[PDB]
Amino acid sequence: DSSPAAWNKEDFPWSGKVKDILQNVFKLEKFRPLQLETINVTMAGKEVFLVMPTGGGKSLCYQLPALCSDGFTLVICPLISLMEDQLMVLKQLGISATMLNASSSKEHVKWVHAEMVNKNSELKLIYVTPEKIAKSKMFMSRLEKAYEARRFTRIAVDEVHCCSQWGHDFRPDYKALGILKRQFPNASLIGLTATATNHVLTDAQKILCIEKCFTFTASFNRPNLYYEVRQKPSNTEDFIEDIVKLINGRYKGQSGIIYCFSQKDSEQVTVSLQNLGIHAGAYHANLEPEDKTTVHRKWSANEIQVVVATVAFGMGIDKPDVRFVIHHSMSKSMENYYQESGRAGRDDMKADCILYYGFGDIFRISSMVVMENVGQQKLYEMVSYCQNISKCRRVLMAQHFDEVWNSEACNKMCDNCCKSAFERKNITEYCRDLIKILKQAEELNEKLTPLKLIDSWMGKGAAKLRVAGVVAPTLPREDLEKIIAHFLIQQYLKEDYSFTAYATISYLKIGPKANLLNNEAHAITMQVTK
Amino acid sequence: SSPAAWNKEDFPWSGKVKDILQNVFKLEKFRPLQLETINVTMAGKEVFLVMPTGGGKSLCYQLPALCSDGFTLVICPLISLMEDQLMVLKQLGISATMLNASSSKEHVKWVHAEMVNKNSELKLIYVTPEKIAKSKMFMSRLEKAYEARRFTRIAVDEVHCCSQWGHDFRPDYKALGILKRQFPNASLIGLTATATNHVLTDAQKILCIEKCFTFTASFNRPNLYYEVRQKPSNTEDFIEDIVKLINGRYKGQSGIIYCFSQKDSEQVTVSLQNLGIHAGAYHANLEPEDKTTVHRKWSANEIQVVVATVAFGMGIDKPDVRFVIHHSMSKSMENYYQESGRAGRDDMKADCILYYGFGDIFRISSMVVMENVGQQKLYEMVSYCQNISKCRRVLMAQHFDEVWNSEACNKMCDNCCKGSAFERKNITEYCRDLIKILKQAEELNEKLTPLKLIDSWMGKGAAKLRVAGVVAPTLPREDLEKIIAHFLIQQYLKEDYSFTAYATISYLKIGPKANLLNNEAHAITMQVTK
DNA sequence: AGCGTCGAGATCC
DNA sequence: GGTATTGGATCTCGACGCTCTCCC
DNA sequence: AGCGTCGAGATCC
DNA sequence: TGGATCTCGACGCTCTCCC
Ligand SMILES: [Zn+2]
Ligand SMILES: [Zn+2]
Repeated sequence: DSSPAAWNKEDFPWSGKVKDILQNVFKLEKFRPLQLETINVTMAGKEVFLVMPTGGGKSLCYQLPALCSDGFTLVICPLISLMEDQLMVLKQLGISATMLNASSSKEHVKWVHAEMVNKNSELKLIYVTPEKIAKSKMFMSRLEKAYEARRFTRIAVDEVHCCSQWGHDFRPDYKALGILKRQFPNASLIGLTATATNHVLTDAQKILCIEKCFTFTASFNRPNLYYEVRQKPSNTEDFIEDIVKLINGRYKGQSGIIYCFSQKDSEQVTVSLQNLGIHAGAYHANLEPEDKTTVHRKWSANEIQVVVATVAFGMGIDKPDVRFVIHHSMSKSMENYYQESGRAGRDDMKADCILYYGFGDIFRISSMVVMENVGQQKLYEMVSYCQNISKCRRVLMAQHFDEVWNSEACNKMCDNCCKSAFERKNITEYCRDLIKILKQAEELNEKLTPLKLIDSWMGKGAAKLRVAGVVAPTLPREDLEKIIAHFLIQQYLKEDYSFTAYATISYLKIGPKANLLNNEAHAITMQVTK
Repeated sequence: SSPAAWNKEDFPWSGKVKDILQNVFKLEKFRPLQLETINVTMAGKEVFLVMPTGGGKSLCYQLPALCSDGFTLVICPLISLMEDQLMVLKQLGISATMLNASSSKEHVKWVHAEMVNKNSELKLIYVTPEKIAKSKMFMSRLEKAYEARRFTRIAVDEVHCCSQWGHDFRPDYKALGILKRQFPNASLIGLTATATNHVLTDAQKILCIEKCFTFTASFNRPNLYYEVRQKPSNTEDFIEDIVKLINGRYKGQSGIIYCFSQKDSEQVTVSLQNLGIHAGAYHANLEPEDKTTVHRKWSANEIQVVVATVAFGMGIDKPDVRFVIHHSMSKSMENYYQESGRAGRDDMKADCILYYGFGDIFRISSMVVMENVGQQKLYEMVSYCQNISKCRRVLMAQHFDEVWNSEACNKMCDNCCKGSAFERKNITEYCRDLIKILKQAEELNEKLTPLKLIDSWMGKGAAKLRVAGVVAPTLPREDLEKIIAHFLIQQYLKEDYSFTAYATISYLKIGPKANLLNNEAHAITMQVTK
């Protein structure tokens, strides 16, 4: 509401008590960013929404005031697994916490009810799913009794973004949760989310029936992470060898994740690494749940060095010693790449995030996201991040997050910052040639895939598609691909999707801004290295 | 920028429209806004039509299908609505088909073959939004048909399903934008019975349309007679009033009695049957065969009265429903309008009679405690009930935000039929007495139900709950209940919900505006007759 | 656990 | 010398059945 | 319609 | 004057994840 900075203090009456617990129960010397501000706000009896990247320590901001308080804290969690994660951490720490779920043993629930009402119960955190609030009259009655007895005074709503349709995940159950603030007004409410917008947070505030809400957003920045973008090799076996050279080289004996675009990609990459002596395991949704759990367990135990995964991997990733995250293919958006890379270096020590940029991955992902209304837009933002050879990776991420950034805050931690040595290349004539090829194709009633267009540029492919006088520059194929990608994201070329029986395919067509080429003073410049 | 401009028949298609209408559909005239929507659609321009159920929505997209060359794609969330449209269209002889989740595989090949076929007589294809989202084959066949200029019309039923804030929310609808992106030259019509400004803007966003005509039909149904009656305290007396209605003015006429709860429907059905009425109970807990049998007996007029919860309402096309009686008030104005509007679909005169009971307020209030706006729409319904002067159509118009003329009702509601003859009564001292009773209860640590409050007011009930000097006025119990209801919806008294093992119950407590009584000049007035 | 209902048992006139 | 209901209403208590509520 | 191996098919030696 | 491996072309099931 006003500012998080006002709360980054320890002159509050409980502030000493906050600190005993921080160092004593939780055994942490210092507070992670925005943890102290959120905890102080909660202890002041003030509803707070905390947006914080996964692995930044969200759970602490509601777990610590629970031992600072008197009775128990009610946490609403959408999935049973997240509740199990928190419960495991808490049992290890020694805090008494319990969980109620849809099909829990009948007598576990009777015990939970008795503990809720109990006058001197040691139970400190109760985790429930949203239907326990929505549909269980007994649990609501016990919550009301506990509240009247001043043993229930804190509410934590995990995945608050689930209130809004505009959030990635939406749970209908969530539209009940407002009853909490209505039934227990003296209980302070905290909403926790990794990803949220102003619209999503305002929606959640509407659903939760909250009048005034502090809104604290943590920085995207992870200072220990080194961000790099490399050329994706044309040869798949050459790419696998480069990966093995990295793993046996910099990352010998170090755990890591390789993110892959497709399930077949994950399986093939895992097979290739296994045949080259790397202990790697594939993870994707089509795997059996037992197989998934086995792979996760072996990786966490370090029996498996590398987990080759799609976006399916992401269940409770708490591994702190992930030294490298490699993207075999680019993610579909800046959000996804940020979340996937951020699984590295949770221990706050140095870790590397290495991304492989390939021309064809753009169109794999574009055909893929054709159903998402903004899928092409976020994909093209990812593409622009990949195309950049001058700007700092942290600066681009900050633009993406609408976050205030300092140019010199990257501080040697990305590949562009460690290399001016670049120059500008005029590529207008390449655009005119490509448009000529496209026009020849459309007169012959031919649709051109990016491969057909680039081949016609290079003089290969079907002869009829070739244009007289069009000679490609003497550049590596990747340079021609980068030029075409720039024309695409700059809208001189556009994607035209076609739906066929087994697949969705991308064609390239004349873009909106191509008419600008009618004027010869028109110029198009791309940065290259010199 | 307004439909009246489109209320013409000088367009080139206007001849084809009217011939086809009178010939294929055998209807001489159009209901309001049908030709206008048809003209805008026929002008190849996406239009959103908000029109009440039973007003003839399906025709506005079915008629231009036969005016055009190839076929129209209709998007329908539920299979049942699709069956309804298919039976009407088959009876007329128009070839329309439906593809659904579990359709025969050979039905799918026949549908695909018809889609590609060049001279197919198929005019309307009904599919669910997942058919678009997940079927690569259906999209390929749609693209082939579209390129052949045989697929040029899209109808999206229940566009309000795009928004979470809509009455019904479907996640599948967020794929539907692909249609406009893949088939921009295909005209889109969106159909909905219920929508707000928020919902239409959300749906327009989701469907990726940046330009939309918006035609909203009037709520008004001139043939319907709207009445509100006092719900008798005695259940057997209430059943007698109903039998007097049914055997009297509605002898041999079909009708619906809407009930709050499923056993209420059951009790009322038993009572009507034992008194010689052919009545049938309808609620969600019935077996599907029972539902269809009851619907069939009612449609054949073998069952005169259908005693139903809100479950009845599926595809109600019975045109000769002469009376709809509300045994209990609906939970909202929206619901009461939809439930009453099933009467007089034949456009002949019909009656909507509502029975208002003090205890129904709290029955419904406890039921909707989980709905974030449930109490608010219930209280709006209550205010409609409390009114004894204003025209019912005016109250509905306020709910619908529709411009209305007071005298357009034309003797067609109970309040309009009594004509001033009303006056204002100052009831402030009653509020002070009730607040004293409430203060004594909260100091004695006692919770008061509305019945307990009325008993203390009347000098009955527990002696300890009574306040010295508080004597209730010599009025019928209904009048004290109405005074308390006025205090409640005016928020001088408030509901306090308590959750117990078997039920959620309402207490009455001092409301937010009670501090206003501190001014001694403060007055609270309720309208009465002289 | 709690509301709403209804006799028994007091008190009075 | 002492005086106030083989009754007739009335509080005024305390036990004692339901509770389970729409819609997908 | 599309990418990639793999036959078919040449002319030349 | 026969058949070489090296260019095409063909059309197959396609190659897209999980929220
Ligand atoms: Zn940098
Ligand atoms: Zn009227």
